[PDB]
Amino acid sequence: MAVKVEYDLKRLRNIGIAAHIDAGKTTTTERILYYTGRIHKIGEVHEGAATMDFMEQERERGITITAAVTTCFWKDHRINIIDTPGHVDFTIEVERSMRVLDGAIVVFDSSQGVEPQSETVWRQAEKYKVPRIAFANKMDKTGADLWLVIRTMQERLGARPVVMQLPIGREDTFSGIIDVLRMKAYTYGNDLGTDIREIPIPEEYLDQAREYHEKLVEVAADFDENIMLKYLEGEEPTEEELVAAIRKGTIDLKITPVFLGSALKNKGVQLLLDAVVDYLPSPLDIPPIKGTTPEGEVVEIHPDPNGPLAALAFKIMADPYVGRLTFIRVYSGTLTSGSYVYNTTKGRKERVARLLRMHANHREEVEELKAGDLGAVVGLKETITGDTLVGEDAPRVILESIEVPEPVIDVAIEPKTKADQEKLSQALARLAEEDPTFRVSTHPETGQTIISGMGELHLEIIVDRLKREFKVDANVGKPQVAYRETITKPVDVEGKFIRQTGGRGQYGHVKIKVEPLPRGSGFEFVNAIVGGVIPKEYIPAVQKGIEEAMQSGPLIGFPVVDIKVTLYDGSYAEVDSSEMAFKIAGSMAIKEAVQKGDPVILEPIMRVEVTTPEEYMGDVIGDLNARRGQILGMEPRGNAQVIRAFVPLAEMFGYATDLRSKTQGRGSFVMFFDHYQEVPKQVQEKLI
Repeated sequence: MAVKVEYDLKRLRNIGIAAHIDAGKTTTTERILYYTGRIHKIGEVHEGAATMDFMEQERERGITITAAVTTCFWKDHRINIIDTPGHVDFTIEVERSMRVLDGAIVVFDSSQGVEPQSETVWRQAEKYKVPRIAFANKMDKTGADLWLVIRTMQERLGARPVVMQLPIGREDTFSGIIDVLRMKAYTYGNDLGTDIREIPIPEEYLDQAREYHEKLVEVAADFDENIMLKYLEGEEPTEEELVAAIRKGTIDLKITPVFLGSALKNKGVQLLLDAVVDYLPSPLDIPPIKGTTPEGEVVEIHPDPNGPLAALAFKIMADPYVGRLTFIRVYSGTLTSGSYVYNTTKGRKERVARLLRMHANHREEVEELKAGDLGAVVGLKETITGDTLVGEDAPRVILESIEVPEPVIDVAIEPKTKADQEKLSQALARLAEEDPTFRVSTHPETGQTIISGMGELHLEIIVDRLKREFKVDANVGKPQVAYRETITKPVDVEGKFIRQTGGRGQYGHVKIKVEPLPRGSGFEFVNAIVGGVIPKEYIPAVQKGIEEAMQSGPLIGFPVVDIKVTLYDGSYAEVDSSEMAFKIAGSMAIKEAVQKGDPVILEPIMRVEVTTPEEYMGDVIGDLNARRGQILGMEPRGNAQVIRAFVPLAEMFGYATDLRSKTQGRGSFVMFFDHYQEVPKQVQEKLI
């Protein structure tokens, strides 16, 4: 539609943002919305629920978060800010977004470049197959070298930037834009110097431009055989042919545009918005597509709001103004205001008062929400994230199959006055819905939490969250190891218990041989007996006394596993003997035999296979030996070299920053616990 009900979505521009600053997204976004919408409110600097600790990091390294939805109009071209604000750690919503969006957009202040985190956002952009651009804004601000960013693209992805412009001046001197294919420039006036005068290209950029009209016809021939065939023929194709090809090519992600300039003093900006429309599409410029039913039919999701509804619920806040804003994305179908609207994976209609699209710090109210669209509901004052919704009219599609952040920094946690535990299970209950950047698990002995999460940065963001919202006090324990205890040498003992209680004497005597035994036996009892002496009558108790002194091991008192017990001798006489006496007598016997049979505690032993360069072996080898590594071989993976090793759990627990530092030369790694092995003995003895 070219009528509103659909048209805001039918001209929409799904952009997914990574940015640095100075220009960047957050430094730029409000007054550049002033330069075409003549208003605007962003709200990311700096927003809770967490961030006032790691706000400075957020800005450089992804960009600032909380601005995610925006609609604005250039000449009925609805020009849009859409999800993925900046986060590189929190990438459930990035995975959701790359399947949704069309433009993955890197913003610079022109002296910035491609970071680790930029590389990560390209891999995520890659995974769900988006077109992308870069724009070097603030070319009139120092350090501004376009060609390293071109160079780095050529280098880093091995691949094709495409030069969209030449500038006139650079870092310290920018003042005009050269179109390199139409071979002409435009210069930009004042403080508000969107004042354009179409000047020539000066000689100094003519040749790179000419190469580039040539490269831009070249590039155009790459998406339309008529332009190649005319190029081939001896025509050079014409602008319009090229304009039509570039759209084809861009939506097929066959290019990566690199732009420059400086929108800072308004310069040219309104006219640029027309190139957005030209080469990128709407989310309604795709058809009905498939998700699979609960009975296993592939099933039509409709990019066509007229069709079957399909929705994901992704973001819950509580509010004073509605009480509760519940943010939802519709994938297909039309959800209308003033109604009760359907959740399939709950099974119910809940009551919509108003339908809104929620921006950073503010609402805009709407009649309806459609196939590809997002917004916030008024009404529904308990409805939750993480259900899958399809309509009353729909087949029951799959919309969601996204992969989650995953850990590399482990923390055991303990609240301390128990009042901080009280407002901790509240704080944990909140963080548990909200945070896919950790993994939680319960030591249930204590009832304590052992978190693993998603990086130093993730743990910073937690910390950040803690200082703001939680108001909780806690002692964070170590990343820590599990045990077993065991005998190593066999030793041969006796147990006696002869004392009076209950009128008469109580008398237990047993003679055991206690041995090391292989695993998954647990206990093993051999009765050399042949009844009497250490008699059969008293055995289940006499075995019971061993069974309970297995549970306390003889080092720090952790369970002692797999030992072979041969019961051979003893004595008894009932008027003075008892089976419990015999139990206690058996109980006594063992502790000494296992102790003199040289016991040890066992710590969980990991097997690790690590992809590295092979002379990066001499980078890694001192860390690996400190980390107690024992090489099992060196095997290439992909292309690059996987060193195998066996490692006891306890030394790895610092790593995560150094970890992104260790993930070199087509880097990767796997890890599993395999078996227990013994804890360094001198240290071991200290724990007791």
